[PDB]
Amino acid sequence: CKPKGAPCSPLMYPCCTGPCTFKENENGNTVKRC
Repeated sequence: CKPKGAPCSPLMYPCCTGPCTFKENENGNTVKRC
């Protein structure tokens, strides 16, 4: 799994944090990206 601070992907990279956030920099920026 991707921990917070690590780059997740919307579909194919489940996070060990809540939702896969800021995964794509085009959505804003890749801050925690998980």
